[PDB]
Amino acid sequence: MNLCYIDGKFLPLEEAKLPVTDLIIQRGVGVFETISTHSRRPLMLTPHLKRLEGSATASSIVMPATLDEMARIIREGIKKMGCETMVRPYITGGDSFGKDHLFSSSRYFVIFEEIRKPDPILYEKGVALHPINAERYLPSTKSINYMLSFTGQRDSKGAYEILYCPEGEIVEGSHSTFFLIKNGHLITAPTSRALSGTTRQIVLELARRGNIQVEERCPLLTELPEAEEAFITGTVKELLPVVRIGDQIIGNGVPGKLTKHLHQVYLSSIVEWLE
Amino acid sequence: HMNLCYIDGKFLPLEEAKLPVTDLIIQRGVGVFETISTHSRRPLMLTPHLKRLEGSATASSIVMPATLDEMARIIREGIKKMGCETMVRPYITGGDSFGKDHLFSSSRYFVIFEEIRKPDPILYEKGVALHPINAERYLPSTKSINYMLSFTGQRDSKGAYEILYCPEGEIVEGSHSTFFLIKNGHLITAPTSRALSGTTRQIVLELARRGNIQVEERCPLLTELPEAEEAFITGTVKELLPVVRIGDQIIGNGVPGKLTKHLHQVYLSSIVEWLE
Ligand SMILES: Cc1ncc(COP(=O)(O)O)c(C/N=C(\CON)C(=O)O)c1O
Ligand SMILES: Cc1ncc(COP(=O)(O)O)c(C/N=C2\CONC2=O)c1O
Repeated sequence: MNLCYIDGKFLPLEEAKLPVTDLIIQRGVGVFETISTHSRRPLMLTPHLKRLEGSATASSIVMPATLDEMARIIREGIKKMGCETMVRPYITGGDSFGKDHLFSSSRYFVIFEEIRKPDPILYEKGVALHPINAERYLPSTKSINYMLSFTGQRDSKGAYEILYCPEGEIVEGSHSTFFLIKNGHLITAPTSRALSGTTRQIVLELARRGNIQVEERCPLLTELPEAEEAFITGTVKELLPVVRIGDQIIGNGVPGKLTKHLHQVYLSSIVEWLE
Repeated sequence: HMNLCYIDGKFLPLEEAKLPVTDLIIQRGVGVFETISTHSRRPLMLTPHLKRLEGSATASSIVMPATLDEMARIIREGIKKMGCETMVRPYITGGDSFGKDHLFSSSRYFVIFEEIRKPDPILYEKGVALHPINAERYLPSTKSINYMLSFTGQRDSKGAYEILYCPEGEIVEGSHSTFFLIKNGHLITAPTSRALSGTTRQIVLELARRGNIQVEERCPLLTELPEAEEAFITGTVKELLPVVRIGDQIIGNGVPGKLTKHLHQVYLSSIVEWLE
């Protein structure tokens, strides 16, 4: 059964509640991370928790607990779940922004859910993305503000996910890092424009090991017709092939050989980063 | 009076009201709201505010969890319970799931009632400074709960009262306000293609029409600010607040101007026509 750690107790997820005074509710002041398990071990736990601290600090939120304590809560909740888990620690703004311009009464909670991997068919067929002329502001901060990721699916024609394409420059997915494959090179946006993905970080290491050239630049919507493949990355989704962006088919519209090869190396290699 | 929250059919002490962490308002920032203020304990622009709330929900693919008539009912009852000048914020949440039909169909709602906090009289006397940034609100006619930039951005805002969205040097609006420039005795303000359709903004344009004051609905430019005479920002609670500095640029003589003070007096003399 799904759990939420809040106020020192693991609760059934559906019972845990947050006071409406909290500025996460009133004004969207919050940061979080998504951490997944393989063989019940958290992947990239320390990178995730360092990114959580980075997000909080960037947002003038004083940490309401140490990373060691969050690591403690996360391992214990995984053990309590007894299954592969997706774990989201949340840090809230809390009730006030002080005269010192800090949130010094932050609340925290951690959600534990049984992991929901995309359907095997999606890895076989690949997915479609809906491009929109928008961008994440302060992109290295993972805030709770995902509202664009949903509201944009009104005219998204059943797309799996939105793709942020400000001024025709591809930056990242609403929930993912985006990679294009052109003449057997990886192209992906620099961390000035996109979240510093944990999955993104592993894929660049796998590219270094495999002698695959990476260009850290925004791929362009106008380069898509010359691309062979595309995929998106995230801790739960792993590497998910992209076969269509808007009305533009990628390559011959099925997952490509380099995507499938990187996904196999990913699954073989990730033991190195289990904690 | 003590502050209240209407949630799950009951008026509660504000400090006791709690929302389930399953709600995507918490998890994913999926929410919309309005701020409604009172003058003489009557709500100002209640119907426009509630129509804008519904507009925000619908634009965000959120199915309204109550009728506007029901929300109006809850708001009037809470104001009566408060007995004092009140700021009222009805919130519509995404609720627990985004369905396969791409709608939030289990929305929650709640309404916060607080004693009004007007900006300090000194601010109206001296005016305030704004911090310009090269950013924009997306889907600008939707009033979401996402004001996180408005806070986090005050690390680099040098004590500015409020951030000013100035994408590519075009002034659109404040993080919490409509922005007005005054040049040659007429008003300049960004069109509602770019800025929230402010209720205060709407009253000020009607006051301008009544007074024969020209309004240009275009984005004022950072580069025009040296030639400007005055500037002010508008909002439900702040009314008209003079702006004497944007970034390092002084506006006019650096004190509140004659036309700003005139519109504020006509605003307060006229306000009763839009009470409900
Ligand atoms: C805006 C954004 N860009 C990239 C990633 C990928 O970062 P990574 O997970 O560190 O590789 C995510 C999270 N992906 C998620 C979680 O979404 N909150 C996934 O679980 O697939 C994201 O929200
Ligand atoms: C982004 C933004 N634009 C414009 C406005 C003004 O809209 P109005 O209040 O005229 O409908 C506000 C709210 N500003 C507020 C909230 O209520 N009191 C204020 O000063 C706002 O947050």
